[PDB]
Amino acid sequence: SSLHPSIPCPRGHGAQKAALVLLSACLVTLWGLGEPPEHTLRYLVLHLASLQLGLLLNGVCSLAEELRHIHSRYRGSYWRTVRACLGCPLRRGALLLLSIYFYYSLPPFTWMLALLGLSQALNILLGLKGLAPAEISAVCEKGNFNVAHGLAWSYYIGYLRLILPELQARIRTYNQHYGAVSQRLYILLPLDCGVPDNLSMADPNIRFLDKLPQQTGDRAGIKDRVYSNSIYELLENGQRAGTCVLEYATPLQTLFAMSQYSQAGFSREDRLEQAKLFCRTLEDILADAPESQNNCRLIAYQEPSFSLSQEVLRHLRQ
Amino acid sequence: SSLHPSIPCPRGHGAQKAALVLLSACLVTLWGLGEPPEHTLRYLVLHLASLQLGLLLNGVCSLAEELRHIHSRYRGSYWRTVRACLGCPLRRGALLLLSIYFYYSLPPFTWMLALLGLSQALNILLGLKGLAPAEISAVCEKGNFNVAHGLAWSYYIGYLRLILPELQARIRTYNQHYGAVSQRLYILLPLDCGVPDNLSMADPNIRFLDKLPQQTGDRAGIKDRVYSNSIYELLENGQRAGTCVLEYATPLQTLFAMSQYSQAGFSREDRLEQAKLFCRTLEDILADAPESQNNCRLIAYQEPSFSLSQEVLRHLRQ
Amino acid sequence: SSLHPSIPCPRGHGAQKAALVLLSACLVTLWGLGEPPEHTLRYLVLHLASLQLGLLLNGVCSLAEELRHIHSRYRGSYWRTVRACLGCPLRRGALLLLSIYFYYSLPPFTWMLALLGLSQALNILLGLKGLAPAEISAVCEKGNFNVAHGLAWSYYIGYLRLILPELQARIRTYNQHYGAVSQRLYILLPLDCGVPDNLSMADPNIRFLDKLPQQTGDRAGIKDRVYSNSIYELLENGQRAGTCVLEYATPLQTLFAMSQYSQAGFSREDRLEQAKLFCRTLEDILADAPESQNNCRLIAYQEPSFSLSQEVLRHLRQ
Amino acid sequence: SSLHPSIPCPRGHGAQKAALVLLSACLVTLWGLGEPPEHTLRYLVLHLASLQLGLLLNGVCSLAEELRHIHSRYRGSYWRTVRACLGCPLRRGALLLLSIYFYYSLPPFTWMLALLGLSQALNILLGLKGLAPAEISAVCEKGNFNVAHGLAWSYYIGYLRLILPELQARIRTYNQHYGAVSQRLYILLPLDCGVPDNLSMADPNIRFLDKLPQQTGDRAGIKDRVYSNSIYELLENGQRAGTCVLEYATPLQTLFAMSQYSQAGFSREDRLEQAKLFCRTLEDILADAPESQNNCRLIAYQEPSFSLSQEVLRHLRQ
Ligand SMILES: CCCCCCCC/C=C\CCCCCCCC(=O)OC[C@H](COP(=O)(O)O[C@@H]1[C@H](O)[C@H](OP(=O)(O)O)[C@@H](O)[C@H](OP(=O)(O)O)[C@H]1O)OC(=O)CCCCCCC/C=C\CCCCCCCC
Ligand SMILES: CCCCCCCC/C=C\CCCCCCCC(=O)OC[C@H](COP(=O)(O)O[C@@H]1[C@H](O)[C@H](OP(=O)(O)O)[C@@H](O)[C@H](OP(=O)(O)O)[C@H]1O)OC(=O)CCCCCCC/C=C\CCCCCCCC
Ligand SMILES: Nc1nc(=O)c2ncn([C@@H]3O[C@@H]4COP(=O)(O)O[C@H]5[C@@H](O)[C@H](n6cnc7c(N)ncnc76)O[C@@H]5COP(=O)(O)O[C@@H]3[C@@H]4O)c2[nH]1
Ligand SMILES: Nc1nc(=O)c2ncn([C@@H]3O[C@@H]4COP(=O)(O)O[C@H]5[C@@H](O)[C@H](n6cnc7c(N)ncnc76)O[C@@H]5COP(=O)(O)O[C@@H]3[C@@H]4O)c2[nH]1
Ligand SMILES: CC(C)CCC[C@@H](C)[C@H]1CC[C@H]2[C@@H]3CC=C4C[C@@H](OC(=O)CCC(=O)O)CC[C@]4(C)[C@H]3CC[C@]12C
Ligand SMILES: CC(C)CCC[C@@H](C)[C@H]1CC[C@H]2[C@@H]3CC=C4C[C@@H](OC(=O)CCC(=O)O)CC[C@]4(C)[C@H]3CC[C@]12C
Ligand SMILES: COc1cc(C(=O)O)ccc1NCc1ccc(C2(C(C)(C)C)OCC(C)(C)CO2)cc1
Ligand SMILES: COc1cc(C(=O)O)ccc1NCc1ccc(C2(C(C)(C)C)OCC(C)(C)CO2)cc1
Repeated sequence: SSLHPSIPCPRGHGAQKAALVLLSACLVTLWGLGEPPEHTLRYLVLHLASLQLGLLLNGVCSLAEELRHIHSRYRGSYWRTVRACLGCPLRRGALLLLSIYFYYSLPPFTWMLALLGLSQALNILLGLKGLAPAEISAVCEKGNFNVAHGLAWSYYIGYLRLILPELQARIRTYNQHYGAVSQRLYILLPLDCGVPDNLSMADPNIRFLDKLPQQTGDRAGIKDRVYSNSIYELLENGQRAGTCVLEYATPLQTLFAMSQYSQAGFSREDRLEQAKLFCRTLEDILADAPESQNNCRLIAYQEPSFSLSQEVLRHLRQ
Repeated sequence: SSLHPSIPCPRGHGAQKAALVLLSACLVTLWGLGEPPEHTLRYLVLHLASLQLGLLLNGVCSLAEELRHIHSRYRGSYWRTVRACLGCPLRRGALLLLSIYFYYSLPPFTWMLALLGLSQALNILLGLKGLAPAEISAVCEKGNFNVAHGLAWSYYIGYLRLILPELQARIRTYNQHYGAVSQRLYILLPLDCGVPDNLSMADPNIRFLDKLPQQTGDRAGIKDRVYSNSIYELLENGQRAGTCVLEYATPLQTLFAMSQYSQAGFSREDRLEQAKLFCRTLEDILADAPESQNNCRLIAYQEPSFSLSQEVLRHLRQ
Repeated sequence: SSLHPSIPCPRGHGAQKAALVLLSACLVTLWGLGEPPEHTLRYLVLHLASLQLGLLLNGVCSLAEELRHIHSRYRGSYWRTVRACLGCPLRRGALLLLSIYFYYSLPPFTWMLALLGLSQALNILLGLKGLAPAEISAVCEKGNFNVAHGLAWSYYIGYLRLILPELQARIRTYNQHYGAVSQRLYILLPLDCGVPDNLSMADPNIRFLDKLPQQTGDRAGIKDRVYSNSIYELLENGQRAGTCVLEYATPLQTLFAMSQYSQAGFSREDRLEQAKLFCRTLEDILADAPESQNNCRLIAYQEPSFSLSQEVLRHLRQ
Repeated sequence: SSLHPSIPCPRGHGAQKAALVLLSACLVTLWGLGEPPEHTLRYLVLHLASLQLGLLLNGVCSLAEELRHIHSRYRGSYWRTVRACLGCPLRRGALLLLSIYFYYSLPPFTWMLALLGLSQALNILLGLKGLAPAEISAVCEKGNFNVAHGLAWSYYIGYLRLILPELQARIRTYNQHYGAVSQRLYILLPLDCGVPDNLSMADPNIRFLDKLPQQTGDRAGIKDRVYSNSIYELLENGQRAGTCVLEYATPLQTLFAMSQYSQAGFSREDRLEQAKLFCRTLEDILADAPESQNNCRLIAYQEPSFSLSQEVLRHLRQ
């Protein structure tokens, strides 16, 4: 993650290592207590059986609702709703049968089932089924259940994938008729999601020079949809120090606008997290993208002091 | 919903009602079993205490990993990492104190703790904590952890919010300078996400007529970014029956492309679900949007024969 | 409430009457059970003592926080913080002393205090101190803890109190030089808080004619602050049917804007409730206001079908 | 805070920490009292059951009144009225079922129910359910049930959001057409709410210099509504030391007037608290407002001698 240190790296296997350490410590503790391994095995199996029964009860409770979306969300099939509510029915049934066998056999069952159902219903009604923020974040990053993922893939598929391949040609054509601009598209990634319309307001050293040859193409029923890129001059000590195609990442603006609107259910901490996730996902996409043949550079910064023109000049000279 | 029957409606309280029924049934069962209610209370409290201890152990395991992201996700505060892993530390600490006071004092604590830690470690190591698809979907829709949410908000914020307010003026200008175009933007929402770049390549009856005057505005460091719309003619039995500003929703293309790129981690079924969610979110946004003063229409359709021209004509003649 | 039937009337004494009925029924039930009145009195006094002790504990818990705002919110006085946390200290102390005396005397106390403290701490930590929506609404309306109250009083104090007294003069001056406008200012109160800028868009029968003589006045450091009122023509059957000074209530727009922004913590149901409360409060203000000498009329409507021009014409002719 | 030390900061978790300390102390006390923990659990559960029954009775009493507003506040749905009076009916019903199962079955239910109903009726009839001032303030600030909140959002939405973006242009125009006015709007926030209409009547050193070009725009059915600002000169020891666009915050006047009108139900202490809350809310709004690109300053002051001119000059020379 060379963009900015504030970008979090993907979660690793620290939880599994801590779980292994905990398992070893618990085995050592059980050994020290002197309790026989048979009692430990029996009670552990009973605990796992109770967990499976709770899973079944919660799955039935969730099925009560999911059967209302059977046609809209599950193609009108009960089997798919069951599979979504409680995982694979075969595995769940096997585990439930084993639980019943090893509970009724190993040193009442209807009372235990009633108690577990009462506890599960209490958790459901009191809203105790909530998941911790870290668990939610891990699940979303694993399954890519993030707005930033879609925003990055739309920025690449919709704009970069169609602009980077035909950027050096435009820059050349511009140079032949004029200008000493670089041969890359520079994208600004403010982690604060500011994204002003005119760069001069962000830093008066950014001075617009002129446009590149517009790129026209049919897009989703829009005839001759136009892509335009502006050439900007970076000044140092009052004179010209650079000239480049510079632009802000548009999706970040959307993120900022999603935090303002209440209907979006989007907060400012969520805004920062999703901005950093967008930057990381975009960096990941461009690395394995044949379109980005070194034709683009990403500049991510966290506004503390500094100068945006200085950032661009440092990324240009170096 | 109104866009299409296949659009799922937001989840309700069916699970809570099922939980209440289950709680009543369990209470009746315990009443009929003739067991001491005080024993029932003791064992329910013990079960909840065991759940709290398991939560603590899993939170420690997750903290072992989150502490590696203390400076990138939590701004260097150990309090924030603990809060993310264990929820509100005050509430969890109080629950742990109660669980210890009651388990260590009601009719060995260390052995139970070791067994619970062993079970939690086994669940973590073997990956048994995975949420069911329905639970993940409910969590994502409650917290809006979905790509479609961001895509819809980007479409409204970046395109519609700037186009619709200044749409009637362009239509009037074109009508004075040129046929009888319907004064509304008709947005096509193919749920299959099969968005061709040319409508005439989808259904021959739809034919490109002309283009509205371009709308230019500054956007995120790009000077005079141009938005263009296209007026099409609807050939009913070979004769122009109506004209409208027609276009597909661009974000759906991304959903189709994300389902084609492996690095996106996006499935076809996930693509369809996110398309339906995008349509629902866009409808909700435009319902409360002051910009949509009857300035746009959403046309959601699913191809089972089917003719897009008939859909557009039906939504026009209305 | 002649404005609109949807405007809720102020809460009455239904709760007190229901409480009296409940008290009578409970006395009848106690009489039927045959239990002696002395036991009832003793246990009722003990229950009230427990309630007082819980109040004291919650007050101490709240004091732990309020002492942090002693200087900012309580003028640096501990007595005021105590008075705010637990009401009048004299009454609270007397009730606590009576509780102690009638608990230790009437057929352990430290154990009971420990149990009550545990319960109060559990309620505080688990967030069980929440108040029901109806109770919150009643408390806010009693104490006028509503945004609509302030908005109505600002609309009256800031605009109407300075405009209505000098409205007939402006209308006269306008008529002498021209126009057959009425002699009152008509204010639109959409309960949906739509409030478009141009009335013609709301209903094309509303046609602006010309302005009234602007009213200038120094206001909070603004020299020659200007108040302008627009004259509008109401058409019926294509011809002129009325002419009046017509305008929307500006605060409603703010309410609508408060529901859009997430930082406002304002929902759409809150928007409707506060719009109706604003209308009721404004109606109450004008009735007892010498400034409103029949110089203004309020038109509140709920957009279902109907015509705003028809509403204004009906309020004019009748 | 930064505007003024007297501005209270938002309430934190001090009450929860105090509750946790109290819970620990009560657990230690019960441990030292040598009482059966099972008895402690039984009696705690009984106390919570009694609280739930009291909640049910009070909810019935409040429902008796709310059913009169079923069509004006709850759209004719008895479910909504019940939900408002009793919270989530499913959760409350489950809690009631548990309370009945445990009170009627643990070591007479009807007599306790009658006693609890009698106590609740006595509390309702005698008005003993009044929340303490600190609790009411915390609830109002958590739910933003305050007039100052609406006043601040109206000030930002109606005036600043439309003035600041188009403020530098007017200042530049005046500078070209006329002295060296500071390029920022300086807003005075007198916490005493003593807002005179003329600054020169407050401190002679502040003297009216000129007016900026008027800014006209359509607003809620009013054509060409004009916003005007005034440039003042700051006479330090009789010589112009600085110039700025200065003005009081108009809403504070309303707060002063509301404290003068009896029908407003607004007190002087409430006025001061709401003024401080208004300043805090305005600061928070402008912190995250993209319009405030260093285009305004908030000057909050309290008169203990004191000179406004010195305050303005100090905030200018900075
Ligand atoms: C001495 C001890 C005494 C004990 C005291 C006992 C009684 C005390 C109190 C209260 C009793 C409540 C009476 C209910 C009357 C409603 C009848 C009706 O008629 O209601 C029925 C209603 C049909 O309506 P509907 O057709 O409109 O369906 C709507 C749909 O549900 C919504 O779904 P969702 O809310 O988003 O999940 C959707 O959203 C909405 O649509 P939209 O959003 O557009 O409005 C509509 O479709 O539901 C049902 O049939 C299902 C209910 C049947 C199962 C019951 C749930 C579990 C509860 C209790 C059973 C266990 C027993 C324990 C009871 C605990 C109490 C202590
Ligand atoms: C076999 C059984 C074993 C049992 C297991 C026991 C241990 C298990 C687990 C965890 C132990 C936690 C270690 C805490 C380390 C923090 C030290 C520190 O150093 O923390 C101290 C910290 C000072 O910091 P600070 O100067 O920054 O003050 C901030 C202020 O509080 C914020 O106020 P607020 O949050 O809006 O309320 C404000 O907002 C913020 O400002 P800003 O917002 O700008 O950031 C700052 O001013 O607070 C304090 O001194 C007060 C804390 C002292 C009283 C303790 C609260 C009650 C808790 C426990 C006592 C009962 C015992 C039961 C424990 C239950 C556990 C089972
Ligand atoms: N039908 C249609 N005609 C248009 O002119 C248009 N312009 C934008 N959009 C769509 O609105 C949404 C908002 O775009 P945003 O700028 O926030 O992200 C955009 C933006 O960051 C970038 N991008 C796309 N087109 C341009 C462009 N012409 N110029 C600069 N950047 C662009 O790549 C992202 C995805 O664009 P599309 O995925 O093809 O559809 C967009 C998008 O879904 C349009 N849709
Ligand atoms: N300093 C200053 N100069 C101005 O030109 C100005 N214009 C508005 N405001 C303040 O912004 C806020 C928003 O006003 P809103 O229109 O939403 O409610 C306004 C509006 O409904 C009505 N009103 C006040 N002035 C006018 C006016 N000139 N024209 C029409 N309606 C007006 O009465 C309400 C209270 O106004 P003020 O309480 O005097 O201060 C306002 C207000 O605090 C101004 N403040
Ligand atoms: C863990 C549980 C079982 C017991 C914890 C009890 C206390 C020790 C807690 C309760 C309130 C906590 C405080 C609440 C809020 C803050 C502010 C927080 O802010 C910062 O200074 C850093 C924040 C950041 O960098 O984002 C630092 C931790 C602190 C002092 C916390 C420290 C620990 C406290 C005192
Ligand atoms: C009261 C407690 C103790 C038990 C209640 C259990 C059920 C009978 C509840 C749970 C969910 C409830 C439903 C949830 C939502 C709705 C939608 C609601 O919407 C409307 O049709 C009217 C809404 C309006 O007019 O605003 C009408 C009530 C109803 C059917 C409710 C009826 C009663 C239900 C089934
Ligand atoms: C919203 O409040 C909750 C939040 C959370 C969470 O944050 O996970 C969990 C549970 C919550 N409330 C339900 C509940 C709380 C406490 C108890 C209790 C008693 C106090 C009955 C004596 O039983 C035993 C115990 C040791 C487990 C804890 O104490 C039972 C049930
Ligand atoms: C979100 O959790 C809560 C919500 C609310 C609310 O909304 O009013 C209140 C309480 C909530 N949790 C705390 C809690 C404590 C105890 C019980 C319980 C047992 C489940 C012990 C068996 O004992 C006392 C009881 C019989 C009265 C009900 O059951 C339940 C819950």
